Amino acid sequence: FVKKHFVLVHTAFHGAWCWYKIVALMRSSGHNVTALDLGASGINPKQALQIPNFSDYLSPLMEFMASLPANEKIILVGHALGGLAISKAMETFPEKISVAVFLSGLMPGPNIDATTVCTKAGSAVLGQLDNCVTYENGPTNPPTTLIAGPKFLATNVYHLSPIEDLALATALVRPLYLYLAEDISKEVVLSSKRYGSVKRVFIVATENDALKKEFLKLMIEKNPPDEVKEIEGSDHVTMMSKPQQLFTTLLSIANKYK
Amino acid sequence: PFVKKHFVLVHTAFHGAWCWYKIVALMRSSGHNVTALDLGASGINPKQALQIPNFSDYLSPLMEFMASLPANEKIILVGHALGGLAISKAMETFPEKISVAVFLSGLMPGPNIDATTVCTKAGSAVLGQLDNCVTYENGPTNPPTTLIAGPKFLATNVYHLSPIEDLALATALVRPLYLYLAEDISKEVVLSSKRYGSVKRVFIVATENDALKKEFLKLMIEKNPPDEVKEIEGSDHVTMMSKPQQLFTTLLSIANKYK
Ligand SMILES: CCCCCCCCC[C@H](O)CC(=O)OC
Ligand SMILES: CCCCCCCCCC(=O)O
Repeated sequence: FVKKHFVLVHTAFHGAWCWYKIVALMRSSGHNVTALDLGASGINPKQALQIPNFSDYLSPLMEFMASLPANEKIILVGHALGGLAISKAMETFPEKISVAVFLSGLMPGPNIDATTVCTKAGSAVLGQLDNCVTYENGPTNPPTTLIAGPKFLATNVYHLSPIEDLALATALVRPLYLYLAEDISKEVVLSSKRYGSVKRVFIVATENDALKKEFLKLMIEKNPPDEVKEIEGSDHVTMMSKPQQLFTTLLSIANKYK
Repeated sequence: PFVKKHFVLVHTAFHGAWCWYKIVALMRSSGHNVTALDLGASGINPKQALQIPNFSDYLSPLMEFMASLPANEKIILVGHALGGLAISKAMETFPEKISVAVFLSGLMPGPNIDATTVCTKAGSAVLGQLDNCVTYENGPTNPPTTLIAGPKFLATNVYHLSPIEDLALATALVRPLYLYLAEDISKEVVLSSKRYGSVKRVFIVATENDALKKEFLKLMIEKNPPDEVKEIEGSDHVTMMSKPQQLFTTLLSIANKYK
């Protein structure tokens, strides 16, 4: 038994809270775990309008990474949109990361742009079901924030999870600032010397959405990781629908890339 | 003979609407209406504790909700621990809108045992306990400003009979509580027999509560008698975590009895 430090980074609308099943399994197995709230997520004190720059969204992860002595290595796990956060962390602090894990994560590289993966990810959320946008920059400006609706969550995100986790999410999801493509492209710049030197595992976890699976496959083709793993029977929130399986998989990954 | 009901759930200190998630799912699945509220600077409420030094602002999300309720709609109002103060004020202001009020290990002040007596006693069971700590944002010459629940205190006194994942959830979500002045609470929560006292009232005891001692709960029940006292065995302080199904069936029963 070697004690390891997992750092968990959530997706859009979510927070540290969404990892609670995983955090519990990690803590009782004796491992260190940090689940972070990104900007204006979970109980982070910022509101979405206060973090209109993508660097502001990422700062809780970047501050945490900065506070790490270089000898204290981590397994860095990014879920969906959280892939962009972990990619930035990989570029800035490549030495501190044993292995980065992309859980159906946006995984841009040199051959597939950060703005490319974003526009595609956004198309599957913007205008879907009961999702709605706000216009705090006024009616003649692009929409400012996106709010995940309860039907969208039930149908597209939590559709294989226990009903109580849907209720939990409905009480906790927060708006996402609609970051500009230009902002993101400038912020998430990746090089093969820094980002590319970090060991990288992709976990494919999706069901009943073959187009989403194709998007994940495309990112894997354009930016080949060191290893691809699969979890069956997962909805969009694998930490909710397949917690034991995700835990086992992360431990296996951690043990392989010490 | 299904009758659709409206449950309104009010959390305790440090918590938010999120703590009721198991109960919310059970209620929504059976077709009942349920609102789980965040009080000021709780859960995902946008205020920070320091921004809300007045107890009125802590309570405002409930009071605004109560005011916006449609004509002739009655609610089952459920308050957990500190949430008891909030529902008591709601009972005094809008007695007509409440079918029955449920105090779940709740602070239950009355005309004979006022809000400040109850608060001072509650404070002693939380302040200084294990790894709980206070902040001094107004400097050392002023009273402490906020109270922060510690992970050890949560594990030992609050979540000890709950699934370990619920403790993990809590530690990622608990927020500071502003240390509201006794004088402020006294002015905000004043209860009369013809208003507060006219609302049907049930107290639910958690048998293994290690946050609020039974001697204090016995004092409140005697000096401010409810219409009924119910019991959930093997429950820690957070009944909605440790005994969710039992709490649910009890709430339905209460709702059916006083409808
Ligand atoms: C004087 C005003 C300060 C209010 C004192 C806090 C009382 C908290 C009541 C419970 O004993 C603690 C709890 O609910 O567990 C999370
Ligand atoms: C143009 C920037 C795109 C912002 C929208 C990102 C939504 C991603 C949601 C998700 O992957 O769970």
